[PDB]
Amino acid sequence: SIQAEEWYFGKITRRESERLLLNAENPRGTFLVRESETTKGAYCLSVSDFDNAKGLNVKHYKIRKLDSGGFYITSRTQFNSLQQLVAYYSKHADGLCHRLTTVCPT
Ligand SMILES: *C(=O)c1ccccc1OP(=O)(O)OCC1CCCCC1
Repeated sequence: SIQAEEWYFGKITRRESERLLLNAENPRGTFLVRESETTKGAYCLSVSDFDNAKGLNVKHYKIRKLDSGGFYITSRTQFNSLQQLVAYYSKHADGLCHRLTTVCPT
């Protein structure tokens, strides 16, 4: 299901997510979800941002999944699925560097 998602890159490193997201063609909010390098059972949402200060850059947010079922970056805002979390952050920037816009091209 999660593996079925085109934005789910699975087991790729933080550096690789950065290589992919640092493409000059990527607008703010370009993103992907991957496994956390060191936190078992956790995912990482990698997102491109851009400003005149830093230019094109990348941020990483940890996504936790409870056995109790919920998915979240902040425990205050949980979802019944990773798909629903992605859909929510595609509408709300909240504390992220930018709302999610486009799936990172390979
Ligand atoms: C996502 O998993 C994440 C969130 C914030 C900052 C960095 C990451 O990417 P990661 O795969 O390097 O970090 C998750 C792992 C490795 C680094 C320390 C935290 C656990």
